[PDB]
Amino acid sequence: CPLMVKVLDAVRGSPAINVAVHVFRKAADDTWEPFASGKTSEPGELHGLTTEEEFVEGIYKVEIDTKSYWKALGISPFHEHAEVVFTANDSGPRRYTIAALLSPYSYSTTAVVTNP
Amino acid sequence: CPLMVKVLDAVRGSPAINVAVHVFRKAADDTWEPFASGKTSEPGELHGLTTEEEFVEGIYKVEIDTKSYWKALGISPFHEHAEVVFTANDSGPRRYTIAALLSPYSYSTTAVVTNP
Amino acid sequence: CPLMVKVLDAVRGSPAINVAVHVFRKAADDTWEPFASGKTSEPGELHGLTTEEEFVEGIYKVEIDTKSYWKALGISPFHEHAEVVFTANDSGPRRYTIAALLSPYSYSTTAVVTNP
Amino acid sequence: CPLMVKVLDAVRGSPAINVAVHVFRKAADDTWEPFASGKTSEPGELHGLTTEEEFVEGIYKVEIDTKSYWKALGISPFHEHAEVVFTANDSGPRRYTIAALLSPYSYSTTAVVTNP
Ligand SMILES: O=C(O)c1ccc2nc(-c3cc(Cl)cc(Cl)c3)oc2c1
Ligand SMILES: O=C(O)c1ccc2nc(-c3cc(Cl)cc(Cl)c3)oc2c1
Repeated sequence: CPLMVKVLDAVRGSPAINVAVHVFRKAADDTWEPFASGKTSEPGELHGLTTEEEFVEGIYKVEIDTKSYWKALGISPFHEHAEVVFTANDSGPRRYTIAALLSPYSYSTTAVVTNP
Repeated sequence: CPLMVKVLDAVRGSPAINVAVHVFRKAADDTWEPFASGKTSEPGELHGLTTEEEFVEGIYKVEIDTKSYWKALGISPFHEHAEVVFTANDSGPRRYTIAALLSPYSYSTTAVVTNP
Repeated sequence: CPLMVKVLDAVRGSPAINVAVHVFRKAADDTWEPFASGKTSEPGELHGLTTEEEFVEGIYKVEIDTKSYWKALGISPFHEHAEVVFTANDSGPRRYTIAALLSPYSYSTTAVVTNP
Repeated sequence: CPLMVKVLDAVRGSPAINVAVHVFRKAADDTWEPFASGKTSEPGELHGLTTEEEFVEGIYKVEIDTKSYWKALGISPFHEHAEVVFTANDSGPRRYTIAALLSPYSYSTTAVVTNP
């Protein structure tokens, strides 16, 4: 999979299930174009977002709807969403895991980038 | 100072100095209006962004130009920038510290919301 | 696997390979007894540390030798090691993933706990 | 103040107040000698732990009693405590801030090492 998202919950010590994720690609007119979307499944993972052929060089945005997640557990969170923005495949194709660790008033995000 | 920003470097164990920060407010029309900007000082802080009068309830975005910071150090970074999007709510007096901890392929952010 | 360790590198955006990990269990005389050890493999994972039958209730310590890792890349890190200490299986058997994200002057750790 | 400790709560977006901290120094004989302790104050800080005279090169351990902090809030935590182990080196004047960000199943820590 060229693009995978992994979300974890720091409060419950569990994968973050049913979290909505939207991915955008920057178009030539500098607007964000919709690229792919999905919801995390039971291990907190979102697979199947794109293919190698479609995932060309560009600037991508991964938006994680953290607010809906915390609201469904009763918590009013601080952030509206978590956004990760990066250039992808500018030196050739890579495989990208975007991971996020979520708390109500905090989040962390890292990237694991591997060369197939 | 209802709004302060603090930026730390996880690679060198130092405040992140000379980091550009821009702050935006969501307009009645769905777009981001420039609200305030600055560069972090020696203790990695940015003060004096707004006043109690102007800092009304709303949705705000803090953008931190992480990519120029790592490029200045000779380290190749993943993210184009770090963004923090949140709602500011009147519900007591409230001062906001937005803190960010930076690594080349990872960042963390938290909010410290106190009341004087 | 009842106990799995996952280590990531925040500087290179890669799994942390060949990291030594030592696991201890608190004995009845309040000393730390050696329980298991290993080195992370290519995806940054350490499997095979114990079995369900051997992994009884108790207090466990997972020590990750972060210093040797950073020294082998040329960096003098801040921490001597990263230690995670927790009670395990006190409500029945669980499966535990201990994850760590490493920078030279920082680290993060979380736990994912699942009920088989 | 060559040594300061700061503790933040990621669940409530607040300084972590009344957290017990103990500091240890590694003795010529491989054991941890008590060096200093205290409880965090309102801004989540612990000051006045040592002096420039006493704070000699060595290996130090900072232990943060996270488990009592979460139990006070009615939240079931994973870790028994958070420990930070590091070497203090004479190589310039150096003041150490040890910062920790706390969630029930996760914590992060960083060091801010500056020079006056
Ligand atoms: O690729 C996977 O399977 C995978 C697994 C566990 C993982 N744990 C982390 C993780 C840990 C901390 Cl403390 C902070 C953040 Cl942002 C991430 O990312 C993971 C990725
Ligand atoms: O030295 C201070 O005064 C001071 C202030 C705010 C601070 N916020 C951080 C912080 C942020 C994140 Cl996301 C993760 C971690 Cl571990 C730490 O450390 C601080 C230190």
